This record gives sequence, structure tokens and C-alpha cells, in this order.
Amino acid sequence: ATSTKKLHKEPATLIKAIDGDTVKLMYKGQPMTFRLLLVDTPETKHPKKGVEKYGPEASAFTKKMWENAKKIEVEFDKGQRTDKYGRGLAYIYADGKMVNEALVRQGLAK
Repeated sequence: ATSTKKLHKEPATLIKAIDGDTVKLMYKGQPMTFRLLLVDTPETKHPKKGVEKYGPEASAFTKKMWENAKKIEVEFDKGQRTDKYGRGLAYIYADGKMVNEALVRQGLAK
């Protein structure tokens, strides 16, 4: 049995809110930008492109959904640091539900 090293990280605060681009979290008293959240898997038998960017409302969840809904916190890192732009490595948890943002319709709105 291969023991997977899981880092028990603590939750952060609200400093910056963006649609998976750059969100600074209060870690050890210092803010750090982390953006790693991408999941696409529909409930249909054959998983073909899950939910897409429903809207920028996510940035608002950090206000009410952050204080009332399962807000952002850090758990584990991937080990890449840079995925899209290159700003820290961490997933933004919004109201305990991943906003899920990837691609636009089909090809940048065709």
C-alpha cells in the first residue's frame, strides 16, 4: 500500500476575488495568490465536458457565500505552482462548490 502524503492545511481569509486567476489567501499572516480549480464531468453516463463558466458571480460568493457558504480554504498542493499564469498553487473553494470554469461555449464564442 502506497501511503499518499497529504498536507493538512488550514483555511484562509478574503483578500482577492477573481474567476480563477489570482486570489490572495492569508497564510501565516501573509497573503498568497493561488488559483487551481478545474473540473468537468457531467452526471450523464458518458462524461463529456462537465459544467462550464456559468457566470462571474463566483467573485461575489467570496462576500456572502464566503461568510455563509463553504468558503475558500487550502488543502493540498499539486506540485507545479504555475498552471495558467503562474501564481501560487491552490484551489478556490466557493460555497463548498467548485465554480468550474474552462473553455467558452466551444471555441471562444463561435
